Amino acid sequence: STGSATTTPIDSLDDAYITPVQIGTPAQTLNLDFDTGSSDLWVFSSETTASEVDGQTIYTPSKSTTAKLLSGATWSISYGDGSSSSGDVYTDTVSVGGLTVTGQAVESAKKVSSSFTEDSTIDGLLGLAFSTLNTVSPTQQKTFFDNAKASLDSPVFTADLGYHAPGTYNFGFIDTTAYTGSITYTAVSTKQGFWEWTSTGYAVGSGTFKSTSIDGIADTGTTLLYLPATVVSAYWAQVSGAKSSSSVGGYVFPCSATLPSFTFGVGSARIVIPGDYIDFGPISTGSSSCFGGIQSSAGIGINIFGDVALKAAFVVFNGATTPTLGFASK
Repeated sequence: STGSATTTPIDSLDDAYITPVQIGTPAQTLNLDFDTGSSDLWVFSSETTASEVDGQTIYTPSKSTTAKLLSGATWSISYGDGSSSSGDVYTDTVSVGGLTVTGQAVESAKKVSSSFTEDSTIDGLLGLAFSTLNTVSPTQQKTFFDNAKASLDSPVFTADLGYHAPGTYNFGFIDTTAYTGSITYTAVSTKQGFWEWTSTGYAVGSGTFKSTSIDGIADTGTTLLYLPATVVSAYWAQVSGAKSSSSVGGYVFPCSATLPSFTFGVGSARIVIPGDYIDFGPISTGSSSCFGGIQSSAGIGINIFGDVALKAAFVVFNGATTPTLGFASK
């Protein structure tokens, strides 16, 4: 089997991407944030505290003939941005892009933090990291990908995120029309439960490439590119008037600037992030200070190749017995 679904930016900045997902019988379609940095499929639901729902579409298990309470199971998750959610668990039929899993754990939120409530466009998350990170207790549950894997034509999924445009998540096949050149594969460590890999270095603009190992994670659920302070300082030093602002919470730059590109290494291959991908616009409405898309990972404890980096590539998440990542230009 295979599946193929379009993923759409939630706003004009590409702050996140939503993908429609069918849950239950008859189908209830929710727009979920596919997150390769976490391993819970959770949804706004009929159980979510009413004051914490503001415009999201909810899952109502009582209206699904295939829903079953997973008796005794609870979940609770905290993300890198300080957001959180928790609740109870149903099993139900879940389909993505024509690919169906029966008996998927659907984590029903009883509580969500303010950042979730305030984002009316995201109806929940679909985690695509390794199932060792799943938070369901007392019986840990599998991700949608792990449950689908054995049925797929190939044990893979791909992320093809757009810049200010829709893109695609595919499951079970590699669309050879969706990228240019060849795919470079690189090793993955699953030790922390992430798609963790080592970049071979970087360049700023037309500058020379610096060969240096940068361990980090491929995380579709993180907007920006978080790298070591040395790398980030070297990038922003090439932008007149850029500075790190403790008041704003990262590097800012004059909105009048033209940003340089940023290149990262994948083995001997190179992925180029155009400068425009690194512009996250005014810090507040009407400001002439703009927020940067490359930020320091200092104090986060991991480097994160978030959407800024991933949307410059066609990315293969190879879930074979020995997992690997692949990157191609596009």
